[PDB]
Amino acid sequence: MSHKAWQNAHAMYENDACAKALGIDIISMDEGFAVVTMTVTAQMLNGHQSCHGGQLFSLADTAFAYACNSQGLAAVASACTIDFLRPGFAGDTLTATAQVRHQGKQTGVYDIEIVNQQQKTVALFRGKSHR
Amino acid sequence: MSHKAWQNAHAMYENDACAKALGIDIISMDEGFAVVTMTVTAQMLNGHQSCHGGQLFSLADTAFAYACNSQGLAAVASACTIDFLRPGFAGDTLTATAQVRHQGKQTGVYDIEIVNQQQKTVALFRGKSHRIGGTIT
Repeated sequence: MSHKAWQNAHAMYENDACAKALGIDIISMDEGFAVVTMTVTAQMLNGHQSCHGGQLFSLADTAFAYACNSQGLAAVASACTIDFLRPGFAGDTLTATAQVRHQGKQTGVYDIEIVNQQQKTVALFRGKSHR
Repeated sequence: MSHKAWQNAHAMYENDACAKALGIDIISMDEGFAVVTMTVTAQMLNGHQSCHGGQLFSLADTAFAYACNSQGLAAVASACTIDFLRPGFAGDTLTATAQVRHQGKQTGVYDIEIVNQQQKTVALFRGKSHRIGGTIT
């Protein structure tokens, strides 16, 4: 009980640390879902002056971790599929919404959508979770 | 075609801040083929002394970028799937190999596999590329 509670607190802590390092802020969060935001900076732009896939993945991963933690269900991604629809340019404010779609005994499935300030879809993620 | 692939790779590496920042090195190039290497550092570990997904994704995406641009035609990722198989511990040396599976005039499919120093598969990646305008930057 207190051990489980301690583990949830620890999971939250590590998640907040990654968010801070990435400049991510929680906008909304409840049971099974989290909405976080991040502003693309010149530092995270690739050769094409757009946010590199690695940053986008990190943003999505952070929103997924928050969605797991909202219910004390710490998990790691075992697989993930990503569709890039529009580039994330410098200055853009990206909002990532993660939502649980299925929660089994040991695994689960989470959906994550990233949109820009114009409310247009930047990328769609669907990941399988472990534990 | 290997020499052309290398020329393009050298041109892209010169302006690849993300790759250098991550300590990614290019060790092999050919038409639709790239091998990249990176050492897992403590600066990229999670709460389990294991490498972060974002860093592994970046390594696979780097091999993918170089392989799908080795032909001299600027291309970008429109989609991709990743499977994490084993953790990446500090000090581990990760090698990412990208092979072309298909390459049309516009679209392409490349398979990437990340292996550690013990020859164990860490992750499997598959991405679809889309060419843009002209020559690489």
